[PDB]
Amino acid sequence: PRAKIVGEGEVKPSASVDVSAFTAQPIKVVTQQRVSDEFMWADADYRLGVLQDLISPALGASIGRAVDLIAFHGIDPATGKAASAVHTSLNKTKNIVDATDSATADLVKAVGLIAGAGLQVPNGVALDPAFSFALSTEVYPKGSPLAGQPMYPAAGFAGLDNWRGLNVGASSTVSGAPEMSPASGVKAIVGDFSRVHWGFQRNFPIELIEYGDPDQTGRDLKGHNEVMVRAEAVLYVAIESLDSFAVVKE
Amino acid sequence: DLVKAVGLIAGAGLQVPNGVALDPAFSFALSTEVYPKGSPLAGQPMYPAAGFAGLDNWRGLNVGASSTVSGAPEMSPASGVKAIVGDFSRVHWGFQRNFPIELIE
Amino acid sequence: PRAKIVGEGEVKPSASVDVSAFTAQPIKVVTQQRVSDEFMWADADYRLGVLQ
Amino acid sequence: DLVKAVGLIAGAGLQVPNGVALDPAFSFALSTEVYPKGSPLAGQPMYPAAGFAGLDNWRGLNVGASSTVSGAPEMSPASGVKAIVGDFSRVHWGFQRNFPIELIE
Repeated sequence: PRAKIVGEGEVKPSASVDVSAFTAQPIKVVTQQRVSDEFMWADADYRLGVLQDLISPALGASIGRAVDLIAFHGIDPATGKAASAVHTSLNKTKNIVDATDSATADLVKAVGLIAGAGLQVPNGVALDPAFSFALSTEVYPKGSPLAGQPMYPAAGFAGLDNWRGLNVGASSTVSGAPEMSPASGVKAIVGDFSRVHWGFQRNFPIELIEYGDPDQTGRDLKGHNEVMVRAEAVLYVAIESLDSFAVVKE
Repeated sequence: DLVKAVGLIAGAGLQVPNGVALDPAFSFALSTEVYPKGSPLAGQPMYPAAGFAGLDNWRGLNVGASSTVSGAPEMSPASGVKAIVGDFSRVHWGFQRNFPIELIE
Repeated sequence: PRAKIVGEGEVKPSASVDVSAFTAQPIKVVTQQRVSDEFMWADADYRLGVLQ
Repeated sequence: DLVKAVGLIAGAGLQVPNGVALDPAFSFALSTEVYPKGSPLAGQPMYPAAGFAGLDNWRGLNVGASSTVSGAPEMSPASGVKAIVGDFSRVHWGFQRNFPIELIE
């Protein structure tokens, strides 16, 4: 609020309070794979261990990717269009930084768009694997003093566990390379990730269906001798603001 | 630009200023500035002590970073002032009487 | 696989798997040396381990 | 300019320099660069500068900053001088008689 200069006789006025309430609706996500029994006996007696060692973590991760895809772009991962009843996503913000040849120089601008407004200094960085690789092996420019040497010594062609203060995680869910069709040219989102509240209201394990018609394509699961492997979860994504997030766009 | 500013004050004597005040953006740009080329350590952080956080003191001068030196929300057009340097021992201020939060019913 | 947002009463769809395979044929490799028996005697006479 | 200045006196291999007179507007013009970890003299001021506290010595030379060297409010168009480097053992100054403060009634 803004105070006002008042004389001995003048009137002491009032101000208005600015309040903004945000709401997030719970969304359930499903992931189904239609396997045949002829395969099921095969992985059993041929000894390959396909379901427990290969297929299950694919769905268990298919949820984790769904969360990020909701938080960053607000799309239903399957269709890859624009998910309804999600309203806002992390990408759609006013703070944009033009991608430069120097990654380290372009990230420090992104954190600048947040720390320069008066917000709490960012503590989280999420970047695409390509830009994540460019950041790790970013050797000093030519002509500079410590040229040729790596800006980060313990990189070694591997993603950084920690940056200059901030916590860094790298995944392909930032650009959404396979999910989205034109692929939003986002290299990295940077910000205070305490401004985003997310959670699993209901997280089920891996369900194995032997009956009925879960895919709803007519084909039943005992008329075609096929099993169903499904993974369902209930999650929510709320964002307190958007002026506390910067985006590096190509 | 800041050294130019202190140069204008120290140029005509008047004692070297001891106080600085910066706009948040200018403060960040100061905390993360790097030596310009044509110098050793070009590419290295000029103030490695503070990362992404405003300085406590700058080259013997006390610094403070608030959005008031620009007056971004209060002023209708943001005054061009980004930073102000001077001998803040001159400025005399004070609360003659301060009241706690009052509830009028 | 890609998850899918569904509502109360909305159809829960399915995805697929993209498998593949590779093959390798076993190859037989040999190498032979022709050593006269007159040489193996000198190999043990002058005690120069040429064959050992 | 400072290095070329000390190079002008110490260049012929004659007259070893000592003692440097600086101006407040020129003390800030100097970079606050510091030697890295790799080389010796690590964590030591590379130049007189102005940000460092209690710096009276630099590369074996004495350092003192005053507004007098520039010309101060004393001069009107300013002498333009920023720094003076040379063996100050060649200067013999002195007070032949120093009187205290006196009140003429």
